[PDB]
Amino acid sequence: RAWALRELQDIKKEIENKAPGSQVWIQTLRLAILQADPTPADLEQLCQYIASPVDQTAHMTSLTAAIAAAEAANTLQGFNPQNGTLTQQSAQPNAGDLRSQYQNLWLQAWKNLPT
Repeated sequence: RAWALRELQDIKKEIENKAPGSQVWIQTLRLAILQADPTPADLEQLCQYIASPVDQTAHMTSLTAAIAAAEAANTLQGFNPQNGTLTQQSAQPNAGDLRSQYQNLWLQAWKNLPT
């Protein structure tokens, strides 16, 4: 696991007075992502602390479309779909370059929330 319970609680406390998709909210997550190198599963656990189910749903719909858009546009570096999805491949330790791309898309998808 990328974060201990205390670190999840700390990220949560720092962004509780911030709107999802706002500058400070995104920047706090960007910093936490850079420091801990989370997998899609660590990020899914983090979402339970920071986002309401309505926001998780909107975020995951936005992220799914972004992965599909990046794949159709050929913008992913080192992505072979024959070895599985970006989500599945980002879960493996040695796959840091794919994981780093997932993390960026996961982060940008918070800006693109229907409001």
